[PDB]
Amino acid sequence: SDTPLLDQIHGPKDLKRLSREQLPALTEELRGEIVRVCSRGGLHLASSLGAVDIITALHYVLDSPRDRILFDVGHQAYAHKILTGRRDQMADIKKEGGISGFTKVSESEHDAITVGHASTSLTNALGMALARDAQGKDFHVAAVIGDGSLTGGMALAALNTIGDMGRKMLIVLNDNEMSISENVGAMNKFMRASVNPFAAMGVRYVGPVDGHNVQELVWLLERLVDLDGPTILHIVTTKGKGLSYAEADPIYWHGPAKFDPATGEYVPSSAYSWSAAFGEAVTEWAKTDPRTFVVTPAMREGSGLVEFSRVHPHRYLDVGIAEEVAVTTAAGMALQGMRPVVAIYSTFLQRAYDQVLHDVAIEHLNVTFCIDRAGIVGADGATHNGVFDLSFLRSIPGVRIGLPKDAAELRGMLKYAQTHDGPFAIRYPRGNTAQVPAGTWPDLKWGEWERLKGGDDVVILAGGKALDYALKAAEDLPGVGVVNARFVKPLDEEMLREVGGRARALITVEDNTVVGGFGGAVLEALNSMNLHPTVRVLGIPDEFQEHATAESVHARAGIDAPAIRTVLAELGVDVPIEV
Amino acid sequence: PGTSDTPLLDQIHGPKDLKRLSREQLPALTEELRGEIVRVCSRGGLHLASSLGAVDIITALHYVLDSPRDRILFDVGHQAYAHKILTGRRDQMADIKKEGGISGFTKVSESEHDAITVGHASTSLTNALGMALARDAQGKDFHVAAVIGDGSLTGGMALAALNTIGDMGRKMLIVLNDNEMSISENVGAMNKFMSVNPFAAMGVRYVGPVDGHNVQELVWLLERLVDLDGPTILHIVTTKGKGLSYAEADPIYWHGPAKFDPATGEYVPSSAYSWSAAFGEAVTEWAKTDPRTFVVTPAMREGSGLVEFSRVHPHRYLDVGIAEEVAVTTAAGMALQGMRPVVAIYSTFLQRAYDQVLHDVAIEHLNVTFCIDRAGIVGADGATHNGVFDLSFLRSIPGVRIGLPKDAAELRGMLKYAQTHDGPFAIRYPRGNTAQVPAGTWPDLKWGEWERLKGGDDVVILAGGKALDYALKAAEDLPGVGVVNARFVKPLDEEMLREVGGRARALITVEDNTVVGGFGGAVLEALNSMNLHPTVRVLGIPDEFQEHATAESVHARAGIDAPAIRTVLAELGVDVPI
Ligand SMILES: Cc1ncc(C[n+]2csc(CCOP(=O)(O)OP(=O)(O)O)c2C)c(N)n1
Ligand SMILES: Cc1ncc(C[n+]2csc(CCOP(=O)(O)OP(=O)(O)O)c2C)c(N)n1
Ligand SMILES: [Mg+2]
Ligand SMILES: [Mg+2]
Repeated sequence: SDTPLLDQIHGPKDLKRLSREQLPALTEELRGEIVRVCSRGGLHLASSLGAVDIITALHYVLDSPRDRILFDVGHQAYAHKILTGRRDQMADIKKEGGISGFTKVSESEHDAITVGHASTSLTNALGMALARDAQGKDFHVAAVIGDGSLTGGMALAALNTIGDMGRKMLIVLNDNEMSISENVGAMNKFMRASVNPFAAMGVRYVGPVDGHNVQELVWLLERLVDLDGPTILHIVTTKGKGLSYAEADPIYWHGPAKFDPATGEYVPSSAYSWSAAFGEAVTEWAKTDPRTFVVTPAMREGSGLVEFSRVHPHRYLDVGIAEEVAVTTAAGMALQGMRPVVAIYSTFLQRAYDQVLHDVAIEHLNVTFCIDRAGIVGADGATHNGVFDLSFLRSIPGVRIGLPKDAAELRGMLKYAQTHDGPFAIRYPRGNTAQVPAGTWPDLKWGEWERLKGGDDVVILAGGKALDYALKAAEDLPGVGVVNARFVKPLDEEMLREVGGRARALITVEDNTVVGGFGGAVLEALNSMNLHPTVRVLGIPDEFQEHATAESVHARAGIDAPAIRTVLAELGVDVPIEV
Repeated sequence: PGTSDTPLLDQIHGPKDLKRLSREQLPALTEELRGEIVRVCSRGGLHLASSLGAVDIITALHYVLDSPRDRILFDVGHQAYAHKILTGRRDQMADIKKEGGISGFTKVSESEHDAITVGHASTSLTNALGMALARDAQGKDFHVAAVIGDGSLTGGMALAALNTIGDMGRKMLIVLNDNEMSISENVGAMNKFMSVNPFAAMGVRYVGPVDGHNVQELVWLLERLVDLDGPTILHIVTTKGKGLSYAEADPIYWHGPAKFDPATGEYVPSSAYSWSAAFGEAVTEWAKTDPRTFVVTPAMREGSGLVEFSRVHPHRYLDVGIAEEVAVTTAAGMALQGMRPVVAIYSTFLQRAYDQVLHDVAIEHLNVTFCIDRAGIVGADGATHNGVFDLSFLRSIPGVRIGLPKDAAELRGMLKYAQTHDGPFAIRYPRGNTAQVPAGTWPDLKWGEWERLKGGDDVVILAGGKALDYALKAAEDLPGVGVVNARFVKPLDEEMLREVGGRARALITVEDNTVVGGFGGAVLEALNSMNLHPTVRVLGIPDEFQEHATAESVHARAGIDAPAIRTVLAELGVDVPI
């Protein structure tokens, strides 16, 4: 029946009924299935394909859930779900109401940690190891960490604590030489005679061994697992193993775009997108500005920096999954007269809060942040919704914050930010925007925002994604004015004083948490101006958001067009119900 | 006239004057500097032992290189007193950390000789890489040298940095200042370990370990190392407190020693009962009847008041080094396993773990409790240490609760709740003291309920923790003015806030936090969504880093102290005696 072995496994107990010599076949069955799961659309094919054999060996040897198997990032864990009672739900992975794309504690007893951000497996594994010992229990603790994740400060510091404590712990290093856009770093410790790249951490080191030989992998685990103290099993795997398209092109196949398993041919997006626009703009800027230096923390592809990396190799830098290192390395360059631009997703910028505050903001350094995936990002769910931005940057003295309405306005903010003292942050969503001509570089007074639709009475203030919704909401409402509130640090105070002084009510809309964001900046402003209009604050509630499309999350959170219209109606505006 | 005992320093106004000395005279400068720092520090709360410890390499560094052209970077900066004495600031060591004076750590706008502004650890390597890359980009050849101590190296931000530094392969000298002390004894793996190179796996040259107090022999090395291609780790071994017998004998206390006389080594015993202690006492007592409690600290056992606890409960204490990120996510891991970990951390260093708190602890609403010391303005340490953002950045995290205990009984109350209810909880408290309290004090409180502390609607002041002291004083002989212990920032006391904003002429909020996105901001959001529009005055620390002064000073000029609230009260039309 194409999957004879898998058909009889509903969990790891069913798995432990197969002989070792049956496991390679199960291994093929699992690859078949993972390919079918993903041929759907945007999911993690290659990382999971590469990890099948180790996940099989682990679940064969250890008995979860008494034993705890911890996954770093969790994107490489599809076989794990398939072997733990979730085979049917893979159909809806990352879909609203379905299971999560990563391991989630809520979801299953077998999911040890809720992960999505990288490099948290080892600190968590240590936490469990310590808790175990205090309790007087004993049960295995295995962490699966990829070579890319090993690059993070968090992984590297953790080992050093792990080695000090010297507890019973299995750490499997899943080594691909691939991150997304292929690993960097004086390879973290692998890539070194041949002995122990970790000796200085006082951790036992085994391998490298062949990470696709499931039988050899069982044998090893069985012997490694009752050893005293911490161990690194270093396994070498091929990203996208068992699909020649994925194998040959490990970067595209990390997140393929709907394909036919039989051919290797995929649906090509010809979309534009903020990422590409930022791409074009910096690639163009650095052509005339020798001081511009782009740094990404492991996200060349995700941020539209491929052409940038090819057109200015001498002004590009990939610091690995090390956001802390991105930000303060930019801080260094800025101190030496450069104009560094840190390209970073909103959730990942969270990892560098202190680096922004202490290393950049104190001395008002010249670092421009271009922040991608700002607001809800959708399918990745709680771990990735870049929904805190406008709160946490806002609190930091001297850090400027703007939201471009479009590519032209992005460019302007970029030009400006690159051309004036201090840090500037510019946030934009996952989503598309229109291409503008080469050499489009408008001047804008930073902090000034613009009227877009006439109307006092009720005035909507929003920027970026929220501004679409605002402009859609007001389409046929003559009373209702809209303002492109495109700066959040500086608010446009002259404008807000004037609008808040002579309007019945105001609405603020933000693709950000409601708490301490744009809504709050306005309230604080109005309060210092001793002004008291009716204000309705729409954004994401103070609570995390499961995976869902950005459009439902917004619909349910009350910031999409229909919702703004409902709020407008509560306010007294005549809103049609429409044919 | 020249009646000094420091003939060499008397003639050195910067690195250019120092290179006039022969290399044989260096040991003599080495010793003048030593005496100079002991005299400077006998004042009070300064960084004696670390600075003495690094006297010899700082001398050798300025002798070999030449700032400003070459770039000498210092990690943390608490060890760089010699650097300040050798760079035209010898005379203002008298006022270091004082308002209006030079800063305790390296500071960029303070001297062209200060390559980075520092206060938080582990940031040196990464700025050094940045400077190196820019220099290279610009087509220049000046030296970049960083000084990092061994505790500092414990930090993920240095460890990752080495990883990127080894990858780029650029001219750079990194001196490892290894005295196997942090503030406490340094914590290990890497400390345990130290004809093989410990950094082999990161493509960085390794020289040493070498004697770090031989100034003669450190110049020799530097002269040969500094023109090599690629990055170099120079490993030196020093003695924290070198030069001062009793500092050597006890490098934990002499790290930041009280007023002392150099001749004996006798110091003023600071017999205050601080918050740190009130914490320590409370956790020690609590862990005794609760085996699920586990206290984690990121290198701050002594500062967080955990010395006794680490001795009484060795099996429920953990010191993860200068790595806040690990402190928090180790705690997540613990709580995931039915334990009840307590992360003891200064507000300012909690910033290093914002993402860990959010993603590793908040997403699954985990049983981690944060006792946050140094909440608010810490004073003399200035901008890099004032913990004035925490009410803002925690508030934004779904499910993270925040209390400010009026006092030590209330600390115990909050600690009791957090430890016996689900989800995360953060308790923040100042530098300073409260009255001791009897053993077994464990009040029951309802999390999120404020207490009224003074009668009178009309103007109501809302303050918690340290602001509360000011609020209460301000209000003294003013019968219209009521004070609420707003002992909870998240959640707020919804009902009592609606009651008070519904009835009072005006409200004042006060907070030892930035004014942006904090308690005030939270109050304003609540009133908004309750559709209540009273006059509110929001008092706090302005959206502006605060240079070194005394808390009293910073609070004076920010307008959160008593006379300042009294002024606000007059402005709202309260009758306030002149
Ligand atoms: C803190 C953080 N920054 C960036 C990312 C983006 N990211 C998601 S998966 C991935 C690659 C992880 O590399 P590796 O551990 O080698 O995974 P593998 O391709 O080997 O399966 C990255 C960089 C992330 N998940 N977390
Ligand atoms: C993020 C952070 N956490 C904690 C501190 C507190 N701290 C200041 S100095 C120091 C010890 C520094 O150790 P090391 O580099 O070995 O310097 P040494 O005392 O040996 O001179 C610590 C932990 C800090 N500066 N930054
Ligand atoms: Mg990999
Ligand atoms: Mg040291």
